[PDB]
Amino acid sequence: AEATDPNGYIVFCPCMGRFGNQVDQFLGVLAFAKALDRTLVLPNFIEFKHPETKMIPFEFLFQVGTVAKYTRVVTMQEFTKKIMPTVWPPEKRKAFCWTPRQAIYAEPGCHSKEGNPFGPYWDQIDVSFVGDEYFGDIPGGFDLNQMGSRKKWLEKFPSEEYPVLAFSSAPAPFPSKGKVWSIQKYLRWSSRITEQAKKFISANLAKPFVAVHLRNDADWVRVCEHIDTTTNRPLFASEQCLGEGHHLGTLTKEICSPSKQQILEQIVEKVGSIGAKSVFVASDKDHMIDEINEALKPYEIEAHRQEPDDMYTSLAIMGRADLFVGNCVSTFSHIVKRERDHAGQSPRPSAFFGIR
Amino acid sequence: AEATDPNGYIVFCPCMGRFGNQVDQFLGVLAFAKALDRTLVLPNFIEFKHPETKMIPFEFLFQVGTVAKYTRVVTMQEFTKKIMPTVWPPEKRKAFCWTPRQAIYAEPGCHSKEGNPFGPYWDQIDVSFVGDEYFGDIPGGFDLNQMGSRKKWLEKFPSEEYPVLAFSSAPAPFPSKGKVWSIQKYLRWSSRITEQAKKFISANLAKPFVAVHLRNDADWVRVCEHIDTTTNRPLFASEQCLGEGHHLGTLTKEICSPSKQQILEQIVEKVGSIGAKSVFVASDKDHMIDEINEALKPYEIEAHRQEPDDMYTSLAIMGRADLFVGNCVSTFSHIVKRERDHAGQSPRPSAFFGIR
Ligand SMILES: C[C@@H]1O[C@H](OP(=O)(O)OP(=O)(O)OC[C@H]2O[C@@H](n3cnc4c(=O)[nH]c(N)nc43)[C@H](O)[C@@H]2O)[C@@H](O)[C@H](O)[C@@H]1O
Ligand SMILES: C[C@@H]1O[C@H](OP(=O)(O)OP(=O)(O)OC[C@H]2O[C@@H](n3cnc4c(=O)[nH]c(N)nc43)[C@H](O)[C@@H]2O)[C@@H](O)[C@H](O)[C@@H]1O
Repeated sequence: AEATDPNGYIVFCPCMGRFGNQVDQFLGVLAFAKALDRTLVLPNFIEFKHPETKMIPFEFLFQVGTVAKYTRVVTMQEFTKKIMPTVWPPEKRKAFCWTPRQAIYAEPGCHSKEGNPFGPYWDQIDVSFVGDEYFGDIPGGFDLNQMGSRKKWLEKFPSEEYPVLAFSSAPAPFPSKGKVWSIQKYLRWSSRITEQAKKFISANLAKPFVAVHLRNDADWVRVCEHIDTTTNRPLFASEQCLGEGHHLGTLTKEICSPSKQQILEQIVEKVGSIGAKSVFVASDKDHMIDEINEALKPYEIEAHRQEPDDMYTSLAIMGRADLFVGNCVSTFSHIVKRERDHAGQSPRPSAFFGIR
Repeated sequence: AEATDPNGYIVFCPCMGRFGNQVDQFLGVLAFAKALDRTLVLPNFIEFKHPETKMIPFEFLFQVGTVAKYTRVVTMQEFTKKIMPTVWPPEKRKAFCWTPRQAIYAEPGCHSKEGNPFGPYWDQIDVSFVGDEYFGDIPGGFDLNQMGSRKKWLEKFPSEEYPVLAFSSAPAPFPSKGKVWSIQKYLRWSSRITEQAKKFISANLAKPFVAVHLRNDADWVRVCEHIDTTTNRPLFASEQCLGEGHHLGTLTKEICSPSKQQILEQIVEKVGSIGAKSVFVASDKDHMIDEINEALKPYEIEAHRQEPDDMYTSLAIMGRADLFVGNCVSTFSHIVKRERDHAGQSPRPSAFFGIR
C-alpha cells in the first residue's frame, strides 16, 4: 500500500479500561472514522498481565473482512509497514486530545505516553510524538453530534498537513450511545476463537445450554454499592436492559451485584425454562461451580467453566449459548448482548440478573 | 454569609504548572466566572517544595478588594467556612472535567485527586468528590467563545442542582488569549509583598534601575531547542512580544533562550539607555551576578538579587522597575509585562531579550 488514502488515517490507543470498555469505545471509533471518511487503523487491544502490558492485534480476536464491511480499515501491521513510512514520518507525529493537562507521573500536553498502558502501546509500534493538537474547540469533540462539527474536523485538520489523527485515548463516548450498538454486527470472532469455542462446547456443554456472566470482584461490588436509585443515572452498560436514560425502570444493587441466592434461583429457573442440559459460567473471579452444581443436582445437569479462563473464548461461547443471562451493568456482558442481538438474521435470547 | 449566591459558585484547582501557568489560567477563569455570573472562589495557589506541596491563599499574594472590582469573588476561607456548609454538603460534591479518563497512578473519570498537587489541593479544604460531570459536549468547553455555549452551561448545570461547579483544573485556555491580559490590572500585590519589594529596593537598588528576568534551567533550554521557526506557532507566552498568531515576526531560540553574551550585551545597552544606577536580577537558577557585575564594572554599577530568591517579591520588584527586560516565552515574565502594561494610568517600559 504505497498508494495511501488521500483522506488520511485515524489511529488510537484503546487506553481506557479493560476489554469491555475498549470494545464499547471501539464501536464509537468506527462510527467516527466512517463519518470523517478517514481510514481507521485497527488497534491492538490491551490486556494487563501483572506486570506485562500485552498488546493483542485486532485480527487475532476479530475478522478484518467483516469489520471492513462497515468502514475502510487497515490493520496495525499494514499501517506500520505500508502506510507510516510514506505518510507519517517521525517529525509529523502529533498526538490528539481534548486539552493540555498536567503530567502526574512536563510541558502541558496530552501526555499520550505517560503511564501504563499509554507508553507501552505507542512503544510497541515505535511511535514518539513531537507535538500535541487539541480538539476541545470543535463542538462536542469527537461526537459529530453538533452542526459544523464534522466540517470543523475537516477544516481544522485537513489530510494534507494532518494525514494521521493519532488519539491518546479512543475518540468515542463512554459508555457507548445506543445508536452504535448494532455496529457489533461487524465484530466477528477470528477463526481461532470460534474453533476454540466450538471445541469447548462439544467437549463440555450438552445442548441446549444456558451461559451466565458472573461479575463479582471486590472492586465491582464497591461500585455497585454507590448506586443512587433516586437520581437513577446510567452506570456503564446499564441502558442495555433499562433502555436509554433508564426509561424502563430503576437500576438497583440487585441488578448491579446479584446476591448468591438471586443467581442460583435465576439459573435454576432459566435451566427449567428451556430444558437445559448444561450451564456455562464465565466470571471475573468466583464461577460458583459448586454452588450451581448443588442447585442443579436435582435436574441432573452441571455447570462448566474454562480452565484456565480465556475471556475472549468465554465471550464467544456465551454468544453461542441457547440462552444468555448477563450482568446489565457490565460492558463485558454488553458485548454478548450486542452480538446476540445483531450477529445473525434474528436476535438470540438474552436475559439479565435481577430483571424480568 | 449564610445568604448565598442564587447563581452559585465556581471553585477550581490551579492544578497545571507553576505560578506563571497558574496566573495565566486564573485570568481566563476570572473572565469565565464573570460570563457565567457565578461567584468565583479564589484559589489557593500552589508551590512545590521537595517534597511538600504548599497551598498559598490568594489573599497572601494579591488583594481581594482589587480583584473584586472585576467580578464577584469569595476567598477560599469564606467558601469553606460560610458557604460550603449550607450549599455544598459532601453528597453533592461533583468534580467537573472535559471527559472521563483512565487513572494512571479506577472507574473512568476526572480523577481530580490523583497525583500531586491534585489530591493535596482538595485534601487541604476537606473535599472528596462523589461523582463526575463532563462539559465536553458544550461547544468549546469553558471557552464561551461559541453561540449557545453560555446558555448551555446555564441549561445543563443550573445552580439549583449544581450550586458549585468544581473543576479538576482551571477552566481556562493555556496559554492565555490576548483578550484576558488586561485583567492583570485587577491583580494587585498584597501589602506584605509590596512592603518587602519596597524595602529591598531602598536597601539595594539605586534608582533608576533595570530589572531582568533570566530563565535558564536545564528543562527550559530543552523546550527552547524544539522551536520550529518554519511553522512558527505560539509557545507559552511568546505572543506577548510577537503579537497574536506571531504576526510581528519569528520566534527563535535566541528569544527563547538568550545566550550569556546576548544577555550581557543587552543589559549593558539598557543600563546605558536610561542611565541606570543598579540592576535587579530574578532567575530560576543562574542569576549571573558576577558576569553582569564584570560587564557593569565600567559603569560603576552592580547587579543585585534576593537572598534567598522569593519569586513573588521578585515579580513585585520587577513590576516596580524603571525598565524591565524579560523572556518573551515565559509566563512568569508575562505577569510582569501585563502588570507594567495595565496596573496604572499609563504603560511602564518593558523589553524582551532578543527583540528590538
Ligand atoms: C469498575 C468498572 O468495570 C467495568 O468493567 P466491565 O464493564 O465489567 O467490563 P471490562 O471493561 O471488560 O472489565 C471487566 C474485566 O474483568 C475481567 N472479566 C470480567 N468477566 C470475565 C470473565 O467472565 N472471564 C474472564 N476471563 N475475565 C473476565 C476481564 O479482564 C474484563 O475485561 C470497566 O469497563 C470500567 O473501566 C470500570 O473499571
Ligand atoms: C517548561 C514550561 O515552562 C513554563 O514556565 P514559565 O512560563 O517560565 O513560568 P512558570 O509557570 O512560573 O514556571 C517557572 C517557575 O520556575 C521558577 N522561576 C522562574 N523564574 C524565577 C525567578 O525569577 N525567581 C524565582 N524564585 N523563581 C523563578 C518559579 O517557581 C516559576 O513559577 C511553565 O509555565 C510550563 O508549565 C512549562 O513547565
